[PDB]
Amino acid sequence: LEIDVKTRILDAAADAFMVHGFANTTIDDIAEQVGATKGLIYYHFRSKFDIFLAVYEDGMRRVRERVEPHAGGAGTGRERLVAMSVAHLENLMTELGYHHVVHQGVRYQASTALKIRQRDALAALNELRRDYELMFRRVVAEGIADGSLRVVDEALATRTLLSNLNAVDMWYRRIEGQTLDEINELATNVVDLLITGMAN
Amino acid sequence: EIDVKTRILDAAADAFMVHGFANTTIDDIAEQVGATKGLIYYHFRSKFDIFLAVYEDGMRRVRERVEPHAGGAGTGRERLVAMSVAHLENLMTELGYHHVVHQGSTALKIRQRDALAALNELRRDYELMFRRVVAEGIADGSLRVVDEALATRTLLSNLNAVDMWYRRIEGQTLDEINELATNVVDLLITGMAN
Repeated sequence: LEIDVKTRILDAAADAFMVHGFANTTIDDIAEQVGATKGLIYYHFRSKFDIFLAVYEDGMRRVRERVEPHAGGAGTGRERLVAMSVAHLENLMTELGYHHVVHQGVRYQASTALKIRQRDALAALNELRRDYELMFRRVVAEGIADGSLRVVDEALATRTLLSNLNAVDMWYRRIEGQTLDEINELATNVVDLLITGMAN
Repeated sequence: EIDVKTRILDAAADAFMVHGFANTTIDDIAEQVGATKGLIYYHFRSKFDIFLAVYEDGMRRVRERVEPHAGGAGTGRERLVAMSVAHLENLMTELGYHHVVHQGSTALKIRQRDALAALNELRRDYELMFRRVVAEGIADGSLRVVDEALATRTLLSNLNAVDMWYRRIEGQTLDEINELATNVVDLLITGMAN
């Protein structure tokens, strides 16, 4: 279809919003990375910003589907959280472009020079932000009640967990370029350190 | 302790963090510093070279804070948590400088980059000071037999990550921050699941 020609734009922007950043990237930069005119780019997206919201949209959606299915597993909460976290990681190791461009907005928060339709849309994705972290909070108390899990502040570890989770995109920047199997091994081992602990 | 160079450094580190480095300029720096337009330029070559100063200044600060906590006569688990607590208190109280120590496309000169290489060594050594502690920590049986490079790496970025949900929370007293960084450490190293 033409979903073929739009995703190329959003993949390109996802990988161009990263090295340069939004404020330091223009439509043309996308046009050059994609090898396409600047007219059709504006044909599919009415704004230099609207494009970013779409890569945002896809970034959650893509993760939104991938990690949700582990909302029920074989073990207690501990065993539920490990697999879903492993997904979130391997996801972000190949979805990397779309995932840097879902937490970037914090750098554009204060200025917030924006249209009034984009204010509603972006916030609509902000309250949708809360959904994903709540999903990760829920699988926690399932193991805490079972005792197979340690116990710590539920308003802290979720912040600490998601943060420790996405903290790895500030060290995988010059590490990309391997097999998706080799990404899964790390996604497993790292969730081990963050979950099963580094002490005895 | 009103000092001119340092106040220029904080105004920069502040703007450098919240305002994008790209979209935070010397003029942008001037408005929050209350200094003359060319005053900044008197001691600092260019926007970048302030970054060198601010990076270097707040970089060696954290190292002084945490080093005393690597030379204790204890185990890997308890000293590493000790150092990581100082890491977080540095981060929570020095958030502008601390984020800018790993915040670096522009037309850069070799000399301003040579210092950047010098800075990067400091960053690679503070972290290695964290790697050595874990090396004993699993050599002494108080820590899981976990891959060394990754465990030190994960913890370190785990501490540097407490900034992005903390930049909108920083108003509390040091009594709170010391009581906070400790919990932020426990599930960082101890983990969970019994």
